[PDB]
Amino acid sequence: MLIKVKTLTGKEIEIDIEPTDTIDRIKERVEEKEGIPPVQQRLIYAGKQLADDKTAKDYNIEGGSVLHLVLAL
Ligand SMILES: [Zn+2]
Ligand SMILES: [Zn+2]
Repeated sequence: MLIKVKTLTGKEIEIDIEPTDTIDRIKERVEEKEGIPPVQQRLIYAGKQLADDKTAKDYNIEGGSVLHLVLAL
């Protein structure tokens, strides 16, 4: 399922993920496309920061969902 990750500079990154990916795996797919290290990414969805060890499925993320990226390190 394809999701959008919006940054503070207004960039909108399309990332195709698996519903079974952990949020840390999502950060890694973000790193493969854009080069931003996973350790510096805070991803927000449903008004809260997502935990690395939970799955997209755990947050009920769906096709077309928009996550927000804040840089943090
Ligand atoms: Zn997909
Ligand atoms: Zn927004």
